[PDB]
Amino acid sequence: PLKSTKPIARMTGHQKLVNHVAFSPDGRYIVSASFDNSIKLWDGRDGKFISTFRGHVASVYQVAWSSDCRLLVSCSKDTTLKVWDVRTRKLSVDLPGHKDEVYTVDWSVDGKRVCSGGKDKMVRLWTH
RNA sequence: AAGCUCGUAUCAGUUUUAUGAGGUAAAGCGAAUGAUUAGAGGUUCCGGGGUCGAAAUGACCUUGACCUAUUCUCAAACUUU
Repeated sequence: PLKSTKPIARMTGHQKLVNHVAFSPDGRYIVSASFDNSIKLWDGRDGKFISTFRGHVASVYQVAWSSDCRLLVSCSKDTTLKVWDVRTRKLSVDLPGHKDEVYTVDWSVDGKRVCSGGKDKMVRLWTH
């Protein structure tokens, strides 16, 4: 917006709705959570399509990036949280535990913990 | 309208006894019908067509069907039961 009204690019490719989009803290890359059972990676500057993170069986509600800017955590309908190493684009860790859907995810400023909450109503905090 | 043959002689707009018959409710498309959905990324002697080497399995694209990786799981009135 500062540079211009024209959009840099339009990013198409998702099968279903984009519920949430997030730039990394450095702003280099974007991971976006989509309903299509994938969270998609895009180059933040140009808007080009890097790849799909398949692994989710169901809609992905939100994404939140780590303070360290290496990873993104998502919470999905499939009732798991997935931390993905974005750089490698490989699934770093799958963290099951919720009985029901996980609506919200957040990654702490210090980087130490990830918090989650959702349909199950219980908070689960995850640590290194 | 016009006849024949008989007698304790034909039953019931109201009440109890639930044995048969049926194709309206449910389900499926994994051998029957339909609105069996919507995309991207590859591989080319020789699946089928051009340009450029007199040539030799010298090399490089585009335009249609697949595979791998996803989504929906097909309206109650099509049929049978």
